[PDB]
Amino acid sequence: GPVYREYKGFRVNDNIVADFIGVPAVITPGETIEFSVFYTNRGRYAYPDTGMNLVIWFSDRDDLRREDFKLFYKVSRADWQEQDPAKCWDPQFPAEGGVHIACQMSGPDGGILSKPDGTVPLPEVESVTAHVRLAFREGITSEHAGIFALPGMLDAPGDKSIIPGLFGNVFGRLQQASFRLGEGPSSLY
Amino acid sequence: GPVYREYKGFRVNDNIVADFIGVPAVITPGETIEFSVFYTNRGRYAYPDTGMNLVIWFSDRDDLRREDFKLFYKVSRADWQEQDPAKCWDPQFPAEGGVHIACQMSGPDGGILSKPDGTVPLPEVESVTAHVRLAFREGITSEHAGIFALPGMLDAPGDKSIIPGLFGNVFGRLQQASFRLGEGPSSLY
Amino acid sequence: GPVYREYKGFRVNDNIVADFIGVPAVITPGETIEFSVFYTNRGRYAYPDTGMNLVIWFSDRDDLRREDFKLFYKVSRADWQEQDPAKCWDPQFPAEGGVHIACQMSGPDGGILSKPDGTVPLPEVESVTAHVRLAFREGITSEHAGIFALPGMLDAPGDKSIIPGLFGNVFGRLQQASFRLGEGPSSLY
Ligand SMILES: C[As](C)(=O)[O-]
Ligand SMILES: [Cl-]
Ligand SMILES: [Cl-]
Ligand SMILES: [Mg+2]
Repeated sequence: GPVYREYKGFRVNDNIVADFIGVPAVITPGETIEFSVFYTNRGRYAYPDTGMNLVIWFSDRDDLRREDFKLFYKVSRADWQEQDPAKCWDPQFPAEGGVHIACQMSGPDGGILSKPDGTVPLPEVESVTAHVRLAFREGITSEHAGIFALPGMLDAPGDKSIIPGLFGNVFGRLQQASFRLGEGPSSLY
Repeated sequence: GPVYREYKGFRVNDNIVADFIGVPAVITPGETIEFSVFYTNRGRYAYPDTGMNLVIWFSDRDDLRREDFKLFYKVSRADWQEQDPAKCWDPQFPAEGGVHIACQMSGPDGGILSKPDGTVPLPEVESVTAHVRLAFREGITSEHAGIFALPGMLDAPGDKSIIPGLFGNVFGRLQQASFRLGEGPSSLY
Repeated sequence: GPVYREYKGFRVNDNIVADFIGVPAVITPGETIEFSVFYTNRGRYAYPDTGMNLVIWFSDRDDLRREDFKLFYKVSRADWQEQDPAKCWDPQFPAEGGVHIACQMSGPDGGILSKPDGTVPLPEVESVTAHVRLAFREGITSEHAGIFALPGMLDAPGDKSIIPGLFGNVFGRLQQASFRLGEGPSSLY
């Protein structure tokens, strides 16, 4: 099996990486944006089952909850679905401030890598995409926030997920997108 | 010399990587977009001649052809040029469905790295960019598509390219940008 | 402690990397954009003090100076500030032409990683963000330009910065965003 690192209490394989496309640096409260995010096997160990997790983090307030935004996603060429609030981690409060909401966005990918039994194996060099639609409710703002892509994997076939609500017992390399939720910049000239 | 990996029947050097800037997650049919893509030598072997290849992929249909889109590019500081359909690979059809069209975007870079003899060497840490204009014809859509960046390189001076229509006998690390070709998202609220 | 590579006359630790969010591939002269940029410790050596440097590069002209654009930034959840022209490197002129202007954008991050003594240590997996507002004066254009992210670190606490005007005596992995400064693309159809 592959080499894992310890981070908090979890096992991380940096060879499974994630990339964002189309995240804006400023998001307007109330408006819907669409971006894509995808994880790729940059190693040589083929995982038997995989799925994406998305983390939304506010650094400057701790009152954000799952119900403060609407979240839809589509795994590659499968159909759109609404992200399930039951498949989220409970709010986490880092000692450095803020709160983050981790949401599972897994499932079949339209039969590209996914198999009849529902698994999404991930051979080397291959990738899985989530097209993601996101909107925060009006009336909430943050001056330093982030979306994080947290790829999840099952190391061995038959393994169970280890964080309640999220996919995987091991995880890939965390990828970040920093943004502000608020008003865009006024003209400097 | 550098170490290569096998992928299909080709040689890949993961130290030559590519990055996209400004690709949108949703592209309107008929509309022209501009993005940039660039490849960087993150290794220590200086390549004698290099050029970018671009792949357009639809996962949910197989009728896309080179004639269905218009494509222009400029290599770093050189002038714009129309991409040559003769310098493309034939449509490729993955066993899981869909189609992709690989298009060569090579040429001198405006005298930054390029040499009088026409080659574009790539010393370590240096990079080459393509500014890219792209438009799909109206009446064609895809709900899960991608642009892939495929850096191509000549291992030795005087080598010949190995995929007909594309540049290079060895290749860098494939980079992806997933998007949809269709209508932007309606409001979630 | 970490291993460094030589580049020009400086020391580079490729484990400190940087990512861009929201840079457009075409910037309108006179218009203000906001993007984000952040550096992440992908290694295991915790640097005692860190800060971001940003380089603005035109490849096709050499008359650009710091006074030709306006530049503001905000380190994570700290406050907005105007970038200080005295904390810039002198204009640098590549032998092939063009000019680039390197600007320091360091400072505390709102007490996320920053400490009372003002330092910004960077433990493993952690990151620091700069939200950036940028505008070029109208009447200036470039057909191949770039923003470069240059993380600076102080290896060991007592070290002093090695490039006057910039933060750090060692540096992280340079990250690029290529763009044009001018008019957007006219329709190809
Ligand atoms: C309509 As025809 C796609 O086969 O160019
Ligand atoms: Cl050839
Ligand atoms: Cl930070
Ligand atoms: Mg370049």
